[PDB]
Amino acid sequence: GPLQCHMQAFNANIISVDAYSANDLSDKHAPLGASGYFADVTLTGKYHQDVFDARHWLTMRHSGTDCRNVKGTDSKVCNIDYVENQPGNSCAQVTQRSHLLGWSSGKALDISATAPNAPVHFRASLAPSLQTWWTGLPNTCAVQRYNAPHNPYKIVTLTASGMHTWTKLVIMLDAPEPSFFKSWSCEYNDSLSPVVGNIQVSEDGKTYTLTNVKYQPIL
Repeated sequence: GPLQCHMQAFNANIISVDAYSANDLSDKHAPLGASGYFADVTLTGKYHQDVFDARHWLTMRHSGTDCRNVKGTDSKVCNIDYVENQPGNSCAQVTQRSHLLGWSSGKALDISATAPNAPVHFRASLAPSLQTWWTGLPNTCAVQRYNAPHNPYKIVTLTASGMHTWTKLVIMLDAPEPSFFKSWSCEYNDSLSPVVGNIQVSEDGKTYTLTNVKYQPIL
């Protein structure tokens, strides 16, 4: 399968994640209707070799194709009226899966091949009073809330099926954990390998910031 890498908090909980996903998954030379690569930033409560085996997961997925070619976006592409279907388009969508509550596809944002080349900004943020997670793409229509899980999110997983860069990842904890820095580990596929441009930590030890997380082919 695709490459999955994760960092894991043990006593602290993850309370916020922003991810900036580079626009590099689509192919402007492909025929209409073809798919490209995809990349996810996923939150879970327990460790899993394949994060999507988890009984409950919340993912922020970037797909290298028009949303019309992504199954489960029907009637959920909130900017469908403004983006003509075109080769080189991309799609951004939040999805929560739960073995108890079901498969809940969030709103999807279509991205034009003619739009300025810029990273896609995903955010998932806990509202502790509301006991819900704000999710989606800030300053766009593709936004919704999800109820917090019984087991709070403690693991963030980055998955990609091909070469991809997350230009920026900001993870925030409800309490400091120095071990979070070194919890980085992958389920390797001997096909892609990771490299991180830079990792920083805030003064209070709450906010970890990764710069230029790149999955690239080994051979």
